[PDB]
Amino acid sequence: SGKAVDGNTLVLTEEFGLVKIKELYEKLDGKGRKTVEGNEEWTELETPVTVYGYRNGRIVGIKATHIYKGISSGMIEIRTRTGRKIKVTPIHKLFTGRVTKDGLALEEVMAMHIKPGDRIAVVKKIDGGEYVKLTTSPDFRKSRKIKVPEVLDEDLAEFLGYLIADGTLKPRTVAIYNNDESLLKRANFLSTKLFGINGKIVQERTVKALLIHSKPLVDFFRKLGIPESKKARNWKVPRELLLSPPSVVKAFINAYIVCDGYYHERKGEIEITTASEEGAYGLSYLLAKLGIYATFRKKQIKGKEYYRIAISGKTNLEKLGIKRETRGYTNIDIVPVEVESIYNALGRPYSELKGEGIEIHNYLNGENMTYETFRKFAKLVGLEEVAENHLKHILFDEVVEVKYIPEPQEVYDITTETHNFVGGNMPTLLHN
Repeated sequence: SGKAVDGNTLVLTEEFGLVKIKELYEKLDGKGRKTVEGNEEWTELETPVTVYGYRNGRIVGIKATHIYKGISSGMIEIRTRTGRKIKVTPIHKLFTGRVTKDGLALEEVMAMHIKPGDRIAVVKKIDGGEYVKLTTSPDFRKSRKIKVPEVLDEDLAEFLGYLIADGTLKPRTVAIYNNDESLLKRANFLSTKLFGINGKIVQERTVKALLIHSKPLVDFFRKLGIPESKKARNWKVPRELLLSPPSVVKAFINAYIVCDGYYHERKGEIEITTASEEGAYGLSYLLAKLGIYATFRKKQIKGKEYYRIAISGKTNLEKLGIKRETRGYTNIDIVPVEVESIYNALGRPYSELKGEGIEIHNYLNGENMTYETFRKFAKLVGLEEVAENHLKHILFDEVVEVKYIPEPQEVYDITTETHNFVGGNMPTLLHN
């Protein structure tokens, strides 16, 4: 076949949020002239959609002008240390990187040639965001019994964080469960501010609850895609949150973590365990809007499968305003850097590097340099811009396993001006 990805590959879009590329195809098929050539077809979209791509060291919105479907006789599945699992055609390209005296160069590598130990470009920061106006019917929308927020701001985002992490929706009641009565009071304050109605705090057998009795309010959250309970296995992050400014995402994430995130001392990581796999993948994209690289793992808990998102390591935690040493954390943000050639090209700044705690010899025999060490090194060798832009956005993630899968299937791709777009179960740079 051609260059393309498995239909379950997520893609971040402005118009539809984070969606499987096969779902995107089903939405867009027919909405433009299609050219068919045997096992390949291309649609030129009547209305281009917006995805995200990498350009000039940043990750910003870019137009996708075409969508492709092909039929492939086999696939390659790539797993990485962070928990990305990408399934693509053998000639589909990923990117490896090298930092030299001249900056960061991304190199295209076909999936058929990827091997364990390679490090592929993934996204740890997604730029952009605007305050999203909540979409209305052009019909006969608008409850008049409550006040309906019209912009997704930090207050609503905080409330959504409590509701998704620790809430239930019954047909006529919104509930938030927590043993901190001050958090329940805060949620009630927000409900008055946002919706003009409030609830009451009920002391229950093993937990307190804030109960807000309003069918219009339930309907508002259901239209947003809020799960009916913690255990919903199919809930998704709302598109409007993925398009929001980082301040809004931060309000949501902080609220989620206070409700159902847990800090593990020995490992140096905040863990979120959710029952929704696509909800977990969506959390990873939200975290990239904060500049955080999540890890992902499937876990067994009392005979059922759960999805663990970890915010791990001192650098990630700083992005939440948390200042903590994590000496038990294994570094996974490793920069491929040609240390010796850079050092010589810059005239061997031995004393200056020693002053930053770097002994150049410790990197001359293939040793890994962390991003944190590279930030310091870079300032002394003329590479600050690469450290503070390109490598603020791109992490080079270790491939742990590659497998050829000899099963034919339909595959999909999109066309962008950058020849790349952001997709995968956690944000990954995909070539087109």
